[PDB]
Amino acid sequence: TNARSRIKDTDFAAETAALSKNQVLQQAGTAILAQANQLPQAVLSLLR
Amino acid sequence: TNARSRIKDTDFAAETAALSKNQVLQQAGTAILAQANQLPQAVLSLLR
Repeated sequence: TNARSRIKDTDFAAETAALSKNQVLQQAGTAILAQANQLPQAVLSLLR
Repeated sequence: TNARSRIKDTDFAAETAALSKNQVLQQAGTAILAQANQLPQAVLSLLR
C-alpha cells in the first residue's frame, strides 16, 4: 500500500505551487492579451 | 500565419505616406491645370 501511494499519491504540497503557477499564467497571458489587442486599434486610429 | 502577413500585411504605416503623396499629386497637378488652361486664353485675348 505504501508503494501504491509512492506511485499515485501526489505530493500535492508541491503540485499546489505548480497549480498557482498555472493559475498565474492564465491571469498573466490574459492581461497581456487585453493589452495586445489594443495595438492595431491604436495603429489605425492614428494613421487616419 | 506570420509569414502570410509578411507577404500580405501591408506596412500601411508607410503606405499612408505614399497615400498622401498620391492625393497630394492629384491636388497639385490639378491646380497646375487650372493655371495651364488659362495660357491660350491670354495669348489670344492680347494679340487681338
